[PDB]
Amino acid sequence: LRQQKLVEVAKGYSLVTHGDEQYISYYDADGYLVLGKRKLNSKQWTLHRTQYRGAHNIISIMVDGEGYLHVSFDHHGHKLNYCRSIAPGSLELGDKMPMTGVDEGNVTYPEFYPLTDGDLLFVYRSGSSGRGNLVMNRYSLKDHKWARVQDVLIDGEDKRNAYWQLYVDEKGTIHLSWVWRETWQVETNHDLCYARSFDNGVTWYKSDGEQYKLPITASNAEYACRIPQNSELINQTSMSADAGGNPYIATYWRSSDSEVPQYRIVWNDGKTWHNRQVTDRKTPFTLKMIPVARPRIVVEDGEIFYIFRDEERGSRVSMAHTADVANGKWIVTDLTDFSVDAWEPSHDTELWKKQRKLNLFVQHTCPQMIYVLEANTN
Ligand SMILES: O=C(O)[C@H]1O[C@@H](O)[C@H](O)[C@@H](O)[C@@H]1O
Repeated sequence: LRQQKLVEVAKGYSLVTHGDEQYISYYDADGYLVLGKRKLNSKQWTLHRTQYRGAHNIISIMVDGEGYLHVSFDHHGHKLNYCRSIAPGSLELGDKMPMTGVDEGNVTYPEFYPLTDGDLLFVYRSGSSGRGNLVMNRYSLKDHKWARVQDVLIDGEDKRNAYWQLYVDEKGTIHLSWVWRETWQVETNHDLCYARSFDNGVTWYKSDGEQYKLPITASNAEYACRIPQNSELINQTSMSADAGGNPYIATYWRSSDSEVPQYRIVWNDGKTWHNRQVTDRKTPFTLKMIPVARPRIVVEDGEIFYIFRDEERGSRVSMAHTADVANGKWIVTDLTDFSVDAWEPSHDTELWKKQRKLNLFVQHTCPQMIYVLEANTN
């Protein structure tokens, strides 16, 4: 036990590195939104209880190129809740403020991403039409303002909803993938679709270089994988990309000849889509507490670290690792030797891109101690 560390934060009911500091956000026992930071390679957190008290309880944070922390949280799912630190490096937040002042009345699932040269992307689920719709904004560091990038990017044309995940790669390309859902029931999830943008969201492409004419519907979407309804396909997972801009999507579903849903990796190598089963599960479950977690991935030129949690492994924090997604065997290990129950993984996206260090937000999930697990990957 030389390498890996389980670093205490504090007890609670995202995680992002900027420079040599790691920031964290969580709700304490009294329901207050807390912002914290540490120097990397130390275990001392500075923890700041904010003035804000808590699509139930979601917090997204990101630091811009000037070092300001941007924070958005979703409690009630109505008006946008968005704040910014008072100064570079500060954990103190200002008053709530608008972004564009348009379509900010029915906001859930806020998400920030970094863009090239210190700008930020913001994506949220807008309910102002009556159904969830992906709305995308950009924060320009040179004029210190938010602008709308797309009002309608994925269009379910009154027949369906979309559940998306995004990743901004090390070259500044925005990757987007999603599943469709036909009705209120989770069993009506189907398919995995893809798009990417090289120009901060103005123009979108398929992986084969064909340009989309927006909006993207079920008819014109690129299908990374055709997966029918009633396949135990989960919605709202995650995706990543390697340094070469190839996308990787982590999710799970059941093949038509099995009763057992399996973790999957779906990726495009520049020529075609592939998918591969990640572990060798034996225990059936249906979505119609889910016994497995939505997965997270980090990648290094085809080498994958695939983080999950499964009742078959005692609900530990688990990892599947392959040296090469195309040809190598998966090695499956547990990063903890204790159960974290209903935990789902999240990781410090920026720390992996900048330093190739994998840090996970770990907490026993039904006040429980929050930890940063510093995993070994090389
Ligand atoms: O240069 C920047 O600010 C950002 O550029 C983005 O494309 C990268 O994904 C992010 O890791 C960088 O921090």
